[PDB]
Amino acid sequence: GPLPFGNSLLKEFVLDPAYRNLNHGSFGTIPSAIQQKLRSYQTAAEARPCPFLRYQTPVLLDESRAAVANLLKVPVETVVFVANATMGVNTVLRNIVWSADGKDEILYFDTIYGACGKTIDYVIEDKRGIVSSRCIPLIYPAEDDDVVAAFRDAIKKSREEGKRPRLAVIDVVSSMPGVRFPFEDIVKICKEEEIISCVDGAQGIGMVDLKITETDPDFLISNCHKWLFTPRGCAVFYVPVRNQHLIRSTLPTSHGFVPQKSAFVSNFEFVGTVDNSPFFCVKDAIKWREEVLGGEERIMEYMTKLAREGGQKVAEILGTRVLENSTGTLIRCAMVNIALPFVVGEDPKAPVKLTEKEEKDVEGLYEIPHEEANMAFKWMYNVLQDEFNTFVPMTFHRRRFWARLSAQVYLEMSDFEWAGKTLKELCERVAKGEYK
Amino acid sequence: TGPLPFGNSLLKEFVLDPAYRNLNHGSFGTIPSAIQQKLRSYQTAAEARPCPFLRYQTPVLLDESRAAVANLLKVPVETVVFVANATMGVNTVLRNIVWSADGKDEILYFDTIYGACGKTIDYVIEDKRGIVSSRCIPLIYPAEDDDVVAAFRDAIKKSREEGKRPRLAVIDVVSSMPGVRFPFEDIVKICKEEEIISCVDGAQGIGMVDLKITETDPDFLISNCHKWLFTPRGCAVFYVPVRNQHLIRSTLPTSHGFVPQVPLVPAGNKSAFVSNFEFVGTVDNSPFFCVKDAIKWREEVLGGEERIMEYMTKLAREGGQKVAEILGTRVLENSTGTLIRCAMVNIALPFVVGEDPKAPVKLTEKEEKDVEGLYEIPHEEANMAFKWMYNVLQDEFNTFVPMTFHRRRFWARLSAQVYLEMSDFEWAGKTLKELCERVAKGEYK
Repeated sequence: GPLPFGNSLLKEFVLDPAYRNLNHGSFGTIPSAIQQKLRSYQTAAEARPCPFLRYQTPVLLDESRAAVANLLKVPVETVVFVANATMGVNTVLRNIVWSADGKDEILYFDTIYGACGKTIDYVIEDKRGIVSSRCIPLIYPAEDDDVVAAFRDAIKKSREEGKRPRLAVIDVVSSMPGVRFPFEDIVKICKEEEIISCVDGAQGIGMVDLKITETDPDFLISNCHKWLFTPRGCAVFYVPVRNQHLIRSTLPTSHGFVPQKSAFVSNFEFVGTVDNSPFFCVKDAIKWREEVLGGEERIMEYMTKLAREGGQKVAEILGTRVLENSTGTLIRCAMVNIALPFVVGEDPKAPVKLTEKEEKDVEGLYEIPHEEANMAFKWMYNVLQDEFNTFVPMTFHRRRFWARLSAQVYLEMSDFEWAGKTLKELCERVAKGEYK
Repeated sequence: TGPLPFGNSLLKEFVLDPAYRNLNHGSFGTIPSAIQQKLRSYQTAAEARPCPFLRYQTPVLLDESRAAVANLLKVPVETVVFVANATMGVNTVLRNIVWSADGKDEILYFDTIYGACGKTIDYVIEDKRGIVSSRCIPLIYPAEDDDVVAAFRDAIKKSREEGKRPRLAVIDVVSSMPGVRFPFEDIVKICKEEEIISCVDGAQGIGMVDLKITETDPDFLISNCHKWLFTPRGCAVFYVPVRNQHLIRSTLPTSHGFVPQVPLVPAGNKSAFVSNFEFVGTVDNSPFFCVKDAIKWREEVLGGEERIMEYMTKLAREGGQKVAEILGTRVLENSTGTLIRCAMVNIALPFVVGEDPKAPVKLTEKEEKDVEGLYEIPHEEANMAFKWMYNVLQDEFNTFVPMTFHRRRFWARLSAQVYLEMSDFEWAGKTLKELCERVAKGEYK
């Protein structure tokens, strides 16, 4: 029968017992059963290299493609595997052929993952200005209607400057801070305005319902290794058949390229010699999650729930607040952001006006000078690793640090109490100027 | 205390299926048992403390592998980084180059180029929309070194006669199919004299032949550690001299290290170029970490690179010559004896393909003479017998031998290694002879 969740599930994983994984959403981890699968695939790869790697790779790729396509409730013809979410997003932006008039614009939000945003910057440089970008700023906690309105106005203004909004990079769950993004509304608007919806769902599969067929996005990428208990280096690349021809070359270009089972799927099977063992394990992690655990719906339910209550406890212990909007839609995933009980001094080169609510929430709190903000940032990262044997990423947003905690099926309420008491002591020592 | 002897006694150090005979190490390579344990040891550390290890020990272990591989190559440590594979590195070069605005730049390559690399040229032409073109140089094998150099000089000179500008050249160290040593020293020197970017595909390189990087001083060099350096699959070393590192604007894929054009405080640290390759998307970097362990294992246990390379190249010639003797044919070699300057050999199979009048090949007299009396296969059935030989070699004989179809002849490519010996090539001759006798009897059908 399926196992109970919580710390008893640590028996099934291979984490250091002295280390506490409060940041699963960054690199993920795999249970013992999947680690043994991974090494089994490598053993077979080294036993008979050419026979296995040439002819058993496509069989094992298809078995993982079928298992993950059925998880997403999409046709198996629309899914392939790539190294990671960065590789997949690069595969989209590097393949798009932009309009000859040079009016195309890429729309994105300032919460974009750094590597993705820097991919937009390079693509613009590589294409020699045939395409430009429009950065949409977001203030968190962000109401869902305000995000939509910020997207519609960026579309409107882009046309008023004689530009053509061509493609938008849309998050399912954003990275920093870790919040559920209203991607359903943004992709729908991309349809209405004929904008390519490039959905960065790296924080996606295994954690939240992606609603692929319902949302019908032009492209979707999601990290199996983040929240599907898949070995590191595995992202699922979703492309509907209508758009597969736009992916002219894989990344990198390999034997499957055609100069001017479908050809799109066959192209991704061999893209240079790699260890494909993470890809092969996808089918095993899905079956492991369904047989050993209660299944996808039971897993996601526990994590998002633990994320709301765990963060709320951390907020109580710290005397602050979780990051959430009025509709309670930011914490619709396994990650939650809690403000730290201090404030950073204003930066003279880029002063940030605070709303009345934000400035009210910081009085009585210790203030760090802005010149020491980066110094305090490093000190907190080092201390959490060396003295507390954990890691907590922190988003610097509007003169405040928001700690991101990741719930998991092997965590429980006591873990978020420890995180609350840990961060509390950490911030008390920051208040005493221990970072110097 | 001495280094371990070579041959089948060395198989106990590897993890090959004892029933499987690996005559094709040059395609995917393999690793000794000790290195596979290192790979899994790095995996365990990654899952024990993911964030502390993957963020802060990754650059440390990369730096140890970079220093270890730089000393083997005898290059400055700042000129080497690690990328996923050879198909990743050549792409990194061809996609970062900024082509002349006038549209006269063209890329010159030989028709023995690796298939993925050739199509990488085709796509970059398509992606960059005709502002760069390509010029393919056909090669006839066995090719004399002077003739290769001659065709390169003729294509450069010709190139300019159509108002084009030869800008970059893709140059092999050891070509894939057929597996032969290429005169890259001459071609790279000619690229400097003619001001052409030398992009050296040395995937068949490190661990097998002396790359002579400092002597060659190429513009870009790439080589697969997982092919001939006993490194786990998914590892190629990317060599760029500091003078050319600014030309690599973005890694593949683009990641946090990319700096947009249009202040600093670098201090005296790792260069931006080297830092850029440390995090280019989340991957299992365990193969990269094992580079220092593989190089050390080869030095301590096997006696070093020179002893390893010298045995494999000697076994290639003599082993290949016995396969040719058993088959009654020949090895692929020119008058200069420089093709078999590696651990791979090509031996012609004792039959000939019927001529295809779609692309009829005009053979020399030495091809007329050497095919006289041999059983001829009709050209309809060349591909049919090609696939049938592959399946039988795997299903009946439990091995794999890749074959180049070149000028109405098949050349089986064999790979020598430290765990193989003379008896293995005798088995290859016996197997290939039994295989070709059954092809003459038309068993493929």
